[PDB]
Amino acid sequence: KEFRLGLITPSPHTWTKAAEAFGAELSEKSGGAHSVSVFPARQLGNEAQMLQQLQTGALDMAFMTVAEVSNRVPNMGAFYAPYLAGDINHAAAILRSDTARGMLAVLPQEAGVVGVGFGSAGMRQILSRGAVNSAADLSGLKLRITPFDPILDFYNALGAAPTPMPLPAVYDALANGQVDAIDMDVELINVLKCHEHADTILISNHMMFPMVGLISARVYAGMSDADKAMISELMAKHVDSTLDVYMVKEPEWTDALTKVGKTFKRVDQSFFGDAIAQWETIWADKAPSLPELRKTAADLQAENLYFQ
Repeated sequence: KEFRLGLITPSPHTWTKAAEAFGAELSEKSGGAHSVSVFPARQLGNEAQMLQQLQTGALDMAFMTVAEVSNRVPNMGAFYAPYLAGDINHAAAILRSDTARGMLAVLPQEAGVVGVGFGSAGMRQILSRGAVNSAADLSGLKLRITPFDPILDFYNALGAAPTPMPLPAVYDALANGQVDAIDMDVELINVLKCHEHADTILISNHMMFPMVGLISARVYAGMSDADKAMISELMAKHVDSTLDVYMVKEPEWTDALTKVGKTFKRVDQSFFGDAIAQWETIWADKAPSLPELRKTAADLQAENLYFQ
């Protein structure tokens, strides 16, 4: 079968490369019985549209933000608790935990997809066209976000003016004033060159940003038993591989952003004042897994079960 696999990420992105590597390996492991055609850069629609077509089976596969999935399955919001992870290595360990993996079980019924495992992109950061010396400087700033509620709620609690906007429009929106600031990770600040029009780069690491490898449940049900196992395991391997890329490259992309001539500052959780507490109150009855995920995260850190 010729499967199609969609992403919203551009061609140089880690996820796109992982999807291509997955496709090549599936072709080889299947002896040419199967192939994967990869459609990056939103070619097949926006992420919400892609999820709709995974649900029907019109689209076979995707490497999708957990952000979009959280619009369909609000318990996925638990991953976005601010400062749940202290860094990308902690995040990867959280995403590999039994607690995290258990949360995948609801996806066939709740979203019509099989989630094979988690990957990620980078931690979230803030770029602004103006000076930012305290959280108060974010007030009223039109601030680009990924279109999902956890991040909307965070910026609403901060008093910014969050504005959902897909990746391709962001560079231009900064260049032309449709936004004053953006929420984005270091890989894409580099790749999309969004630092060019910004004044200040804040390395806040305020939220993680998981990815999930999805197979349409309808399509999965049509696979042979051997292929269900082989394809899901192979996809899981490639999704997991992304965690190791970010573990290595996150500080490298971050250091690259000290060489673009802008004001560069690191901040920590205290910078955000009461916004984190407000987020917790919003999400307490939306994402029932949060207390267990917080416990898992705390235990991984206390036991030093990752590189730090």
